[PDB]
Amino acid sequence: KVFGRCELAAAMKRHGLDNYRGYSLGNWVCAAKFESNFNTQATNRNTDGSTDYGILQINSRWWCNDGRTPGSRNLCNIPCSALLSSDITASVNCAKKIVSDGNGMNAWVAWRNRCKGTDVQAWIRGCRL
Repeated sequence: KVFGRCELAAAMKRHGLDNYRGYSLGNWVCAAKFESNFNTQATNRNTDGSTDYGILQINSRWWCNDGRTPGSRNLCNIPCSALLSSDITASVNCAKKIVSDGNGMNAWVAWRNRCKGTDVQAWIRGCRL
């Protein structure tokens, strides 16, 4: 599924991401935009044998199990395929653990490259949240 910007914004706020660990909703929508362009089916194979899954591109090496990643750990205790559903619940709860893993949102490279230090409030424009 492909979310509309405000539609995803609402869904994320509904799952408690607004200001989670001090990160405004704008940060999460912006991260989603550049990590997967709001596409829940998004997947990116990495040259290290791992794969990034879903709207927030969660990595298979440490967070989810896709059964084909060497020395993988399943810290979020879920199959990676669950991160490709139309409902973001699974991705959000896993993301909540990642953001608290000691690097803030720096865990998402696209956030770091395109959202960090920017006026992320714009990503929430027009939204009746």
